[PDB]
This record gives sequence, C-alpha cells and structure tokens, in this order.
Amino acid sequence: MFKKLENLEKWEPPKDWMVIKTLDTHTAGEPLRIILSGFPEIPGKTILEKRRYLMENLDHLRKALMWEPRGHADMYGAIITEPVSEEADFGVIFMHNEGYSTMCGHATIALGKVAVECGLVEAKEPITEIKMDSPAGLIKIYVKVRDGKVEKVYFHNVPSFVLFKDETINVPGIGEVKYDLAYGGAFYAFVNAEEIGLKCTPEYYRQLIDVGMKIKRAIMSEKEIRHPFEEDLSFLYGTIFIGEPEDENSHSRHVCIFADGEVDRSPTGTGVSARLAILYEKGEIDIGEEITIESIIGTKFTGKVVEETRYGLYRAIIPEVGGNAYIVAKNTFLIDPQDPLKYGFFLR
Amino acid sequence: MFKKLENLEKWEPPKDWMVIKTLDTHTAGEPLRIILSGFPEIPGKTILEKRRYLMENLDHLRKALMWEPRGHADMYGAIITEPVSEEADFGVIFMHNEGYSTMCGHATIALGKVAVECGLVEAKEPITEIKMDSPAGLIKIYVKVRDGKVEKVYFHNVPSFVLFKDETINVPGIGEVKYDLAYGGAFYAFVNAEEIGLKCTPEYYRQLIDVGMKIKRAIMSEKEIRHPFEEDLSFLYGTIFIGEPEDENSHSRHVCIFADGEVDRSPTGTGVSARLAILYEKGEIDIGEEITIESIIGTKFTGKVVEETRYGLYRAIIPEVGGNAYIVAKNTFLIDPQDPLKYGFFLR
Ligand SMILES: O=C(O)[C@H]1NCC[C@@H]1O
Ligand SMILES: O=C(O)[C@H]1NCC[C@@H]1O
Repeated sequence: MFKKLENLEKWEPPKDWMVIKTLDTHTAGEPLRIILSGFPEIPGKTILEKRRYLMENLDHLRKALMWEPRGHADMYGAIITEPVSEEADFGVIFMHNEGYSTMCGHATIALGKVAVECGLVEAKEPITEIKMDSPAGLIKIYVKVRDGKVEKVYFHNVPSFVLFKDETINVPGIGEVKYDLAYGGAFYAFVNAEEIGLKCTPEYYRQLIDVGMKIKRAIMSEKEIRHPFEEDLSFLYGTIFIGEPEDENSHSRHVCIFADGEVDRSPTGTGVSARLAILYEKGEIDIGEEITIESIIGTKFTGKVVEETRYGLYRAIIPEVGGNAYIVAKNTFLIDPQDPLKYGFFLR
Repeated sequence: MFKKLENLEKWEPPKDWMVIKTLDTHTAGEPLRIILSGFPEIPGKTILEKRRYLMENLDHLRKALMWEPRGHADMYGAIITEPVSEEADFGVIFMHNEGYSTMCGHATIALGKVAVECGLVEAKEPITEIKMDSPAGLIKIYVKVRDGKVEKVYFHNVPSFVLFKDETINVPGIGEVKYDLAYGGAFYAFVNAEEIGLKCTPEYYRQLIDVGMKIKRAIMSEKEIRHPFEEDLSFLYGTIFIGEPEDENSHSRHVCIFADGEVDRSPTGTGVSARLAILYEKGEIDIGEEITIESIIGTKFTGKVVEETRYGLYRAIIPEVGGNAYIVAKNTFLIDPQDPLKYGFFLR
C-alpha cells in the first residue's frame, strides 16, 4: 500500500492536462515561483514588450500559478526569457496576485542563488557576476562564493531617486498621512508606522494591508507618478511602512503593501533601493555605509549606496541590496481540463 | 539556456536535504496536501494514538509543509497510515495551520477522488467503496464511477448530533451571539452571519476571521464540549457562519473559521454533517432529502440524512456529504539544512 502511495509520485496525468514545472524559493520568507517549463515563447524586442505579451495573452496562467489553490494571496513568480540587451545573461518578467510585474529585489536574490547553487553559471570566487534584463532595466547580480558555495547574493539596481519629499495627503477614513515617494526600480510611498499608530509586526498584519492599500489608492488618485522614460513604469507599486528596528544592529523595519493588498515578508529589495535614495538625499547615510533593514517577520537585507548618478532630471544613486535565498520545492503543477477552478481564485 | 533552465527540473539536492513528496488537490477550492513520502512510520494501535505520536514528535514537519513558505495560513494536509480497524483500507491523520487534526470532509472527498483516479483501488461501477479510519472513527467513502471516470465522491460520516440548541453567549467587543453547537466528526458553533451584520462573501473575509475566532474563544472558555467516548475529541473545532444562498437551488452558505483563524474555502464536510444533525433535530429536513450548501467562493457540497441512530445519550444521524476534487500538483518539498526558515512561519 505504502508503495502504491509512494508510486503516486510517478503517476502521469492524461495528455490533454497542462503541465507547468517550477523551482520554488524563499528570500527572507518571500516566495519566488521560478517557471522552468509549460509557457510558450514570449515575443518582444524589449522586456516591457514581453511583459505586454504576457499581460494580454497569458494572464489566465499567471492566476493558475500565483492564486489559490496552487499559490496564495502572497505568492510571487518569475518568467525567464532570452536576454534583449547585448551583455545580459537572461531577461525576466515577475508576477504577483494582481499581474505581471516590474523589477523585484527578493526575486533577483533568489535567481542569483539558484544560478550558482544549481550550476547554470560557473561558480567564480570571490565574486560571480550575472546580468539580468528586468522590466526596469539592466540589473547586475554579484554572488559572493567561497569553496564553491554561495555565502550571499547582492545586486546593484537601476538608478534610484526621490520623486517627492515630505508630502501630506488626506486619506478618507484615516486622516492626514505624511509620506516620501521614491523609486528603487519601483515607486513606493514611505510612511512612519508608529506615527500612524501601527507597528511593523505580525499582530498588525490586517491593519497594515487595510491602511497601506488606502494610502496607496489615495496617492494614486491624487499624484502623477511619472517614470522619466517609460509610461508602463509610471505607477505607484506600493506603500512601505517604516518601523523601529527590533534588533540592535538593524537600521529600521519595512512592511511593503503592493499589488492587490499583497504583503512582502522580505524587507523588499526595490524598497531598500528607494529607501537608500531617500536617506542619501537627506544626508543621513554616506557612500559605502552598509545598513540592515528588517521585515514584518524580522528577516533582513543589507543596503548600501554604491555611487551617485543622474536619471532624467533627478539626482540618483546606484544602490546595493544584499541577502540570501533557499530552495524549498520542485513543483509539477497540473491543470485538469475538467477543473472548474483551473485558473484559481482570490481571497485576502 | 532554456534547456539548462528546463534541466533544473532534474536538479537533485545534496544527500543531507530532507525530501517530502506530495500530491496536492483542491475540493471546492480547499486544498489537501497528501504526503506520499518523507515521514517515518507512525506507531499506534488507534488513530488517536498515531495522532499523539505525530503531535509529540513531528510537529516541525507539519509546520514545514502547512506553513509558508512551502504552504500558507489556509493549507491543509493528510498523513496516510496502515488501517487500525478490521475492515478499513487505510488510516489518516489530517493537519492544518495549528496542528494534527481530527476528521475532515473536504479531505475525505479528495482522497476518494485520488484513490480511483490514480488507480490505488479498482474503479468499480456504479459505486466503489473505500473505508478509512479517521481520528473520529470509521468513514465510508462511496465513489460514483461511470466509464472508468469519477463522477462524484460521497462519504457517510460518523454519527452526527446536536450538543446545544439556541444558546446565547456574550462575546466581548461583539455582544450577545446566538448559536447551535453540533458534532459532524468535529464540533462547531453555528451562528447567523446577517444577524451579526456580516455576509458570507469574500468582501467580509477579514471580519469573518476576527468575529469567528472571538466566538470560538468565548465558547471554548465558557462551555464543556465533551465527545461521549474520547477526551482528545472533546474541543470546539470552529465557528460556522450561516449565510443566505446566492444560487436558486442552494439551501444556505457556510464559512467555517477553524484552527488558528484558518478559513475553509469549501462548505466544510464535517460542517454539513453537523448542520444536517441540526436541521433534522429541528424537523426542517427528512431522511433522503438532499440539500446543497455553498462556501465563501460559491463552491458546493450536497448533504443528505441517510438514517437515524444514537451515539452515547444523543439522538444522532448518519450524514452523507457529496462533492468532487481535482489534482493541482505533484510536489517535491526540499529542506536545505542551512535554511533558517526550514520549519516555516505564520502570518494572517
Ligand atoms: O523585493 C522586492 O522588490 C519585491 N518583493 C516582493 C514585492 C517587491 O517587488
Ligand atoms: O471539510 C472539512 O470538514 C474540513 N475543511 C477544512 C476544515 C474542515 O475540517
């Protein structure tokens, strides 16, 4: 019987079943579902064109993988494509509970870890470089390797800058909220949790979603959020609550509310990128000064300003974010043609 | 490159990595993670003894599979064991966000579907019978089979009975709540959603968790919930909100809040079982009268009173619950010995 049961592991579905193979990771608790097979080729000369193809043709499959029952409200995914730039190893479109997504730091860390750990690139010591065409632009991944093992994954992000500083907005049913709006490969409104009467802790999970989504919708309806070069990137990704650090060597804590009330269990890599831009512009950190930022579950990333730059009319930085990721599953997702919930459903 | 990527499918972890192989289903949207391998043998002469062995020795693995990152707050699992009774095919202990669990109807339907679909038992027409030792006692599974295909999965539950009728309890911050308390292989307090100012709809997800868990904790602190024969079964499993039916042929809608604020996406099989006992005792349904009950996502089970019986000092019924399940994945879960979140974490 126990053999029959184990042998179910070699059960093969009918030939009219859709099969999608994935490698799942967590980065600081935040999942990445890496699609290995079962998607068609994604035409487009740019990553943003590829992202448009996916949004217009393959959003059913995004739901099938990100939504219950195969996923959940807080699941996050990656489609790997051929590079579109001269120097990049691969291209990527991310996905979440609401759609196909722009750049994401926790996912970049996971992709760097698996590239070296699983032997897709040679494990060079002390540093392996991988280049990735993201929807936001070119990302440089630096994997720290010792004795053929990954010690840490860093990336250097696209230019990160402050859009708005020390704004106030009237949030219906909440009141006056003070925010900075910064770009770290995505746009975020940063607010102080304690000033709003919240903590960046599990016991405030529901209130962080509710208040974060109201702040997000209020800023989206009142402010133009313009990427200097790309209409498709010109939108608010989320609200990030800044909280006091739990641990002595931590700078601060992040809770990112993004997509459709999705919550990042990581400190958010694009979030740390945008935060470094704010702290740098305010003269609160210097070039080469490493800080540590926590998540709602006390997981951590490092952040550091690498250098100064310009991006359109903005003063900008190249930020470094550091972390690590672990493989948690190899999944074969199956879609029964008779399944009435084949493309999943959404509760949160 | 795309071959390298696909070949990640056949990446094999180091020998010191834990590997747990599963078959994932949904029943009316509610997941079941069926463990195929990776657990030791579970000693015990009774299912409740086996449940105690798992709770005392293997709760780390329950978290590893039910909790993020490999699971989520609403994930549900099954451990298959050798039968302990003369006539049963197998034994089972269920698991959820809080621990190793007693009997569960959505999971029973999934196990019946898989047993026939995946050829663990002969597909007999029109009915295949499978017997299952649950922690609540012997369960009879009746799979309707036509042309070698499963049309529907029914089970006949353990004797189901009313414990308390038309009680009221003061719930702090909510007020006076009217409830019935019934057993359907688990104990539930039934409350009317609309009378409390809620709807059994996705829009009320958060409020259903909050109010359901306050009702649950209040009833657990105030009322003796005694299974006539087994101390380990003597506790309140959850709160079930009764709502008006969305669809013409539906009787009513269920939302079950159970374990640690977990929400059943199905109508709850033990819930329908306990509800049939209430409606029968109130003279609202007769033997052989089939009703349909909806879930928060509008998925459905059938319920029917099969016959009358006694259980200890109670008037009881044998309830029939009907539904269907679909395979959604074959999973190989991996635990990296260096993963600091190897046994997962809990947010809701
Ligand atoms: O780390 C990040 O940047 C992403 N994590 C999930 C949401 C963010 O895009
Ligand atoms: O259908 C059932 O009985 C189970 N579904 C999840 C919670 C219940 O135990």
